[PDB]
Amino acid sequence: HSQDLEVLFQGPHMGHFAVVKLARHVFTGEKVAVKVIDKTKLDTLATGHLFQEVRCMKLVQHPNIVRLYEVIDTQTKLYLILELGDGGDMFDYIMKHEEGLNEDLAKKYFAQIVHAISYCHKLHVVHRDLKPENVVFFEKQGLVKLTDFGFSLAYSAPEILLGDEYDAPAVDIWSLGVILFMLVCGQPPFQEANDSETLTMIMDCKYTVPSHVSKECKDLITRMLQRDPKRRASLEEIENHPWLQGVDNIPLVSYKNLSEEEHNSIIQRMVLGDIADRDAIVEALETNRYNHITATYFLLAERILREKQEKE
Amino acid sequence: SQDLEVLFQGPHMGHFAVVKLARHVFTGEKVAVKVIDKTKLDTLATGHLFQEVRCMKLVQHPNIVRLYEVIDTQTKLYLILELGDGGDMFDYIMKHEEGLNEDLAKKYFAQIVHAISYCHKLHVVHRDLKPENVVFFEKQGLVKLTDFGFSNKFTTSCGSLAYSAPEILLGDEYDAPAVDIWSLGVILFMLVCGQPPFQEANDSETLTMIMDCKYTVPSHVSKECKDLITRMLQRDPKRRASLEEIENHPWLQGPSPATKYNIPLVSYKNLSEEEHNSIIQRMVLGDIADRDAIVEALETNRYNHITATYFLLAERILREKQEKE
Repeated sequence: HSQDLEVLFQGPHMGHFAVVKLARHVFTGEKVAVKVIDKTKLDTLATGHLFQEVRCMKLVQHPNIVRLYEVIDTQTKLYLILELGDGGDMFDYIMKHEEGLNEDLAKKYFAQIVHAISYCHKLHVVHRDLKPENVVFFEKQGLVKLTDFGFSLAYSAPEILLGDEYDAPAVDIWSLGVILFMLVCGQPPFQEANDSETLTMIMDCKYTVPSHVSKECKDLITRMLQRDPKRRASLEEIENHPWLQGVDNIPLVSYKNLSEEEHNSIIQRMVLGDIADRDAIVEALETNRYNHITATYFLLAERILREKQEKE
Repeated sequence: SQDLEVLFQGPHMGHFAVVKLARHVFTGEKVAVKVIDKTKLDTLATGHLFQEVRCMKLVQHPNIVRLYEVIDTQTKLYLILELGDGGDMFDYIMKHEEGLNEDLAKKYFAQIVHAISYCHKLHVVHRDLKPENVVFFEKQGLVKLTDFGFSNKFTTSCGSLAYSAPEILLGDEYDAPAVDIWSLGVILFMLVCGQPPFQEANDSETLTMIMDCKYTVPSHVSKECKDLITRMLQRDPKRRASLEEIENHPWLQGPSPATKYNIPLVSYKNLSEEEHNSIIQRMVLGDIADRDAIVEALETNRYNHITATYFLLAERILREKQEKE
């Protein structure tokens, strides 16, 4: 009765699926993905934080971010109906290029990645698990898109390995730097035999850039992969870096403000939606945290300004 | 209540594939879902279809699409089915503007008739046999039958006119098996000519050609195949050929020995009085039909979800008893 997705997706005739409409028994292009998350392997404190984190995602809308169409809750499991790509992930593509992509082609992929996270960070959305495996091809459209937002050692910023309190936007900037490296060398920037030996390198932040990599692009990598989260680069620097120039709007939250009746409506709709206790919402917004509340606030803020500009 | 409704009928989008992905690319682990609309259906249609679809779950044959699950809801009915890679047969035949080579027709046709042979012995008729309902599992070498004509339909009349028997165009009572036979003859004809045997500009004159049963076979088709076709395409259903004859026509024989595998025991093993009664009692308890209903259907020798559910439950009893042997 209430385990119908369960018998479809987990039954004996067989967690990421494609649902594709058939025509005379062959695939068409009407398709969505479905991701199945195992609630059981998680606590009710953690399972409560997962559902708020993914509900928030339905509000993200960007060409280079994979849309979350629905979340369907179950006792035992959670189902995400997602946009479905065409040519696999960006990690297998790099495996097909053992010494790197040509820089002009790299630029085209990385600009899209950076444009995506740059949009996220202006809306207080933050990926936390940024890997080439989470960059996905939409080949028929000529796009890459980020998927599988957060909530394995190479991609982790070295502060994450220390366990100390993090500034979440800077960890994405690091994970951005590991991605640039892998595009232009076809190898991860920190890889030794022992998982332990590796860890030292990442803490040290000692990597070699191959000689064929241009002077500009070498500089961009050192601006994102520095041992200290405070010295890394904000996105306006990366977005406008020389290396990315030439490669061809921006979120309204960045340069316009809410009216006070507009601001109050959001916080009212947020509490009525059981997003959080109003006190927590204002601590969050004032602390300027990077979590599903601020994100919810700022995505909803953007939908009102977008409507206000349309009327004009 | 509506979780499936949102998956398949949601804004992001009835026959779908559900396919396992691995690093965001398709695999071969896949099933299919056919969605059936129960609205615009009375209560007795909705009741039977639920048992027909329910009894198709018991059919097992290499040449029939497996019906793994049924999932009933208020509006829609969801059939979890076996998914092919290959397309259907009509698109295959259409690619062959002058028919398939006769020894390839033979390979496909022999498979189709083993499917219909297994069905008719277990008192299952297709009622909608046409090359669109023959699917390719070309990774496994074979074709399987699908979309059995269930109570939703009883493909529309403008389209299915070509494939329809004269007696179901005239509209009177009929032997349902003989209708599948007529449909076998039309398929064989398409396999070896890439054209349907009755087709005209007006769909009113096609109707006449079917009633009079006039068609012409290209010269290159052998005399035996030609003969098989005329034994399945008679206007009188009493004149057509039962599956023993068809399945043993020289065109498909050629004298190798026959495998007992994939043949229903119900056709040669007999049942005891206590077992016969044990089925009907399980059927009455399972609320499939009145005991009168069941005894009447078996006495009249009908082909529907009662007699079929009877010979399927029977075959299980025969298969387990044979296992003990």
